[PDB]
Formats: sequence, structure tokens, C-alpha cells
Amino acid sequence: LHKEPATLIKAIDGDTVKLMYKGQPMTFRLLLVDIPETKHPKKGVEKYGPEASAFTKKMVENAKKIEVEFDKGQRTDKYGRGLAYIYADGKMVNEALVRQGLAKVAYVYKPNNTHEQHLRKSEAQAKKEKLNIWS
Repeated sequence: LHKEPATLIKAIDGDTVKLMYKGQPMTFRLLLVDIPETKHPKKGVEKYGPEASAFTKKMVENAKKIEVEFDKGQRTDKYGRGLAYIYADGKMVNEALVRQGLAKVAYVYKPNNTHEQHLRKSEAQAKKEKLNIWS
């Protein structure tokens, strides 16, 4: 895989960020993670949703640079959102959320599963530390 540059447009939720990618605006869904959401009439604002959303927001707004990394499979989902690992100054946002207990590792769809073990390791540590969602 490779990283490519992108420019932040807007953080939307814990697991959605709008980016300028190759001169086009696009909505990105973070691969392999489920975050509590702020948006969904079903439940409204889930617990840790505001926290997860603020965490992602701070991390990308304060970055020197943002990079996107597509996986080996489908690069868009059925809603037209890009499917990618997002990096802020070299640090993967998807992993940072899971490491802090602000996200769980999603149901995995091969072949979009390249960083799955790495994330699951971070998830086990957050659970071990009983952080946030695991507290």
C-alpha cells in the first residue's frame, strides 16, 4: 500500500472525515473501526460519541499533514465514501481511536483487512487498560 496526500475539509464524526483528495472533495469512512456516533435518530448521540468525534477532529485539524492510505480491495463503499486508513503527522487516526478505547475494531471484510491485527492488538490493550468504552 502507499500513503497519498490529502487536505482536510471538515471532520464530520468520529469515523467520517471530508477531505480534498486529488483535487476533489470526498467523504472518507475510516477503515476497520466503529466509533460511537453523534448522528443517528435511532439512538441520537451515543455514549463516547462526542468524545470520539472531538478526538478525530482535534487530531486532523492540528496536523501538519494528512495522508490517506487505501487498502487492497474496494476503495469506496455503497454510499460513495472512500474507504481508507487516515494518517495525521504519520500517526494512524484509526489506530489512535482504538488505542484510546474510543472505537472498536469493525467487522472485517477481506481483502480490506491489511492492518487488522495491529488494530486488534491496540484494542486488546485499551480493553486491558479499561479505557473509555471499556471502562
